[PDB]
Amino acid sequence: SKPQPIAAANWKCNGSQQSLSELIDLFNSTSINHDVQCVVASTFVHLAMTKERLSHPKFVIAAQNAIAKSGAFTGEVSLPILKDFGVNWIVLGHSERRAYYGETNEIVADKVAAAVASGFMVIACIGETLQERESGRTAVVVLTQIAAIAKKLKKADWAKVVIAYEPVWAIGTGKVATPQQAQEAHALIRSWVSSKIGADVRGELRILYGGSVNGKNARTLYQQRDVNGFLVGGASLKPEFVDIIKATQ
Amino acid sequence: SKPQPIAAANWKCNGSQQSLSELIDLFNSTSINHDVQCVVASTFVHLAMTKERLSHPKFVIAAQNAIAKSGAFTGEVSLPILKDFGVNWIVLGHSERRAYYGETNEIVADKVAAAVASGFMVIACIGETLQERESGRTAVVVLTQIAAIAKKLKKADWAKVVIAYEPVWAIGTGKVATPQQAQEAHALIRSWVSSKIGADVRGELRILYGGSVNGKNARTLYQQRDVNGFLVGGASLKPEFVDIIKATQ
Repeated sequence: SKPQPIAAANWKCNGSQQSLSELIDLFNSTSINHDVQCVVASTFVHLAMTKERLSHPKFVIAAQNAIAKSGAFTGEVSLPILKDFGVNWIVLGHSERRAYYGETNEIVADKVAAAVASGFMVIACIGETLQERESGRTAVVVLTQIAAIAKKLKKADWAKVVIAYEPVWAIGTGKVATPQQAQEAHALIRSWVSSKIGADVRGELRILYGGSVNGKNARTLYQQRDVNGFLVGGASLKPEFVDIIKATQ
Repeated sequence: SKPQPIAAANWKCNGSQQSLSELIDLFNSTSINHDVQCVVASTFVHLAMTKERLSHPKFVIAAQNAIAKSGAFTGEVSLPILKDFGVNWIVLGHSERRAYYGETNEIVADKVAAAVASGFMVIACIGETLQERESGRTAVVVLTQIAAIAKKLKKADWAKVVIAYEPVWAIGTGKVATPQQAQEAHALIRSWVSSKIGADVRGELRILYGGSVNGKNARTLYQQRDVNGFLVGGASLKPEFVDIIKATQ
């Protein structure tokens, strides 16, 4: 089984022209032998340099966020502007946005709905916090966030949705997630889809692992039955991201 | 009296490549005979096109927002990245950000503090809502927001600060601000500075009018003793912004 993997680089709020251009040069020089989709999410500022400079055909570029429509939202970027600029991929509802920037399950679901409508391929992020994990509410929690999103789509739309699982309870808390844990959460998501949506959609759905991934652990994680790739944080600003790509064969 | 005026275009969350490039062509062709500083605040996405394409030496480009430092803030842009990209001007604490995006007087003051430190010229926005205006709390309100900002600076820093007054109570409420009202609020700000900070700083401080400005009302507003220019919303995406510039002679 297993659909086409995705290796997504999330740069977050990092980067300089010099540093980003060297990393891009690196990517452009990298031989990618299997069928993987590679995704580079840069700051809005860096989207133009990235777009001009990144030439390897296995890479696409993405935005890390947007609001649904244009207008009187000083400092924001809307979906129309991105589309006009030629960006078709977007990350939405990342935990850092849910924690710091006010995004609720319904705001994230609305964004997802809008992007999909405008024809974006969407990487949609879910996951439970330490408190949730501790009280045994992983299933509930994850399932509630996925259902919020699913309430606003139609079966054909799932075609342009990728799910990232974020083990937020393992992110800066001192807890460590293991590949078996990663696989349980992914299998739990996968089943829910097959049931509510359809085994068809379910078998073709990509579920990315959005916890701590590096060149050392990447391969083992990938070896998990329900892991279709990664949404990579810090290792994605380093030459080791190449290794993470290679781990998807 | 009167220092050098500023005519700032705030594009907010608008723009397309085609539309923005035609407007830029327009600006590049415009004869500006007096000493004015013109500022164009585009979405982060459009900063690179703007930077390449805008050539008139009386224009600078600005960002509409940022956070103080780089890191794990998916979807945000920090001050370091902007500076690296060559952007030295920034708008901070716009009412739309205060209303929708959670920005308090202290968050805005912290951003202002950070920008200034990194050497930005800062357009800092203040103003009272309809409720505040109605209960006669204009002075209090405005003075409280300006003091929050002032708590974090030093006298030399004021050198790189521009104050925009936003009559938020006149923004989409059905209320209309008149040039006398604009002038009262500006004079009230100006006095406070002369007192707390120094008549020196006060005489050289630019206070922009951030309400509804167009080619028709621009000139009358400018004619006010304490109005040093405008932070223009919707008319700034139109050919009439040229007229608003001309009104500053």
